Amino acid sequence: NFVRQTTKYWVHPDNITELKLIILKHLPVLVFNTNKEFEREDSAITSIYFDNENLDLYYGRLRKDEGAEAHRLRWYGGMSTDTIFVERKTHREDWTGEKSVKARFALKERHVNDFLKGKYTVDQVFAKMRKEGKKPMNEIENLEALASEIQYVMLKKKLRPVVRSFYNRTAFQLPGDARVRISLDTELTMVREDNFDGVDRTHKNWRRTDIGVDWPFKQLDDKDICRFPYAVLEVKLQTQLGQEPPEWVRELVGSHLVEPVPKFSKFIHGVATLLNDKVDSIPFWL
Repeated sequence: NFVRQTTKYWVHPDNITELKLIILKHLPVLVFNTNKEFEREDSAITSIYFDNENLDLYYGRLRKDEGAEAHRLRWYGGMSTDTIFVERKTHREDWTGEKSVKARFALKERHVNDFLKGKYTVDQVFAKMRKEGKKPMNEIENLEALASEIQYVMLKKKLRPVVRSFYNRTAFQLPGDARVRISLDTELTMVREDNFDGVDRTHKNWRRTDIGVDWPFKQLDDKDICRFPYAVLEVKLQTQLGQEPPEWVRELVGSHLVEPVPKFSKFIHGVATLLNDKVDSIPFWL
């Protein structure tokens, strides 16, 4: 068997370029988008984290409660991106024997709003997919179940867009080797998406329209945005017992280039920052 593990660090802007080369020395970039020709913005990742007036989800993730869910809508690339991923992270304590999970399904941007409000049913979302005998049956059911469970808590717990997480991501990995997988997130940004202010920043839809992927979004009030000082490095290892992680990774991770901040969260940070007034619990990194 083998052991998995991941660590998150902060990287000062001055060290980014150096760090980036050291990584590339051993780990070529993962393209992941081999189909549509190269685009500048193809490295962008935006995620609208959902939560309610009580920040139930926030505290759940903060404390890492058994079963604590995080709900976000994510799109890869520029604003001309149509496919929208409805993702849910579910934390599970170790004593459960199970391990935390991330699951998602795809929606066309058209139907996003209608789905969050219940006007667009799970039946409709996947009717287009059931029509194609391609996807395995039990595999479609799980996607339908997931879509249902999401639409459920999205309504029962009265969730809404609360905080946006934007950043450019670069991933690294030697093909056919999973011993080490790295990702480097730059120009990280959190912007308010809520209305706990009287201000309707979303104007009744799942995402702000006054912005897109135009970093560093200067048209935003300082009160609505948090330009994150550092880049975020995440190293994900997988080691067969009796074997070691590549000496260069150990060496790099222990260097002055990085600054370990395990269990750091773009979502938790963004909320704790932009909405400090109404939170009574705060992360360790501040």
